[PDB]
Amino acid sequence: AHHHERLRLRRDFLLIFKEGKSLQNEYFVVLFRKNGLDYSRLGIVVKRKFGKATRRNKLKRWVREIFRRNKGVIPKGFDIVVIPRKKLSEEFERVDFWTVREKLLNLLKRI
Ligand SMILES: O=C1c2ccccc2C(=O)c2c(O)c(O)cc(O)c21
Repeated sequence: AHHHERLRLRRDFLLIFKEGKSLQNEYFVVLFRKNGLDYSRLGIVVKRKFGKATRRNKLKRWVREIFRRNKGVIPKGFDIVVIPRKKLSEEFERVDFWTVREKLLNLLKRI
């Protein structure tokens, strides 16, 4: 079999929101639910208010990279939805990739 990491977000966002668990810090909410697979999958939901397209797309690239490159510390078998918060929006231009990575991994490790 091949390697997959993308979540069926349109299909499953409501399910994960309702039936999943959640963790949060000042920058992110993470929703997660067991997926019956031997790997975890990621969806990213960025509210329009987070910023214009370029900023939203940058956040998405960052989060995808963090998920892709740190699977050794991210529990397996979960569908995971990452939602950036207003405070991250407010501080986004003052923080770097590595700061965002620390804050996201802190949550993903606790699933
Ligand atoms: O979706 C959620 C969410 C879902 C389940 C539990 C808590 C939250 C939550 O606390 C939250 C925020 O604080 C926020 O600022 C934007 C959000 O989108 C959420």
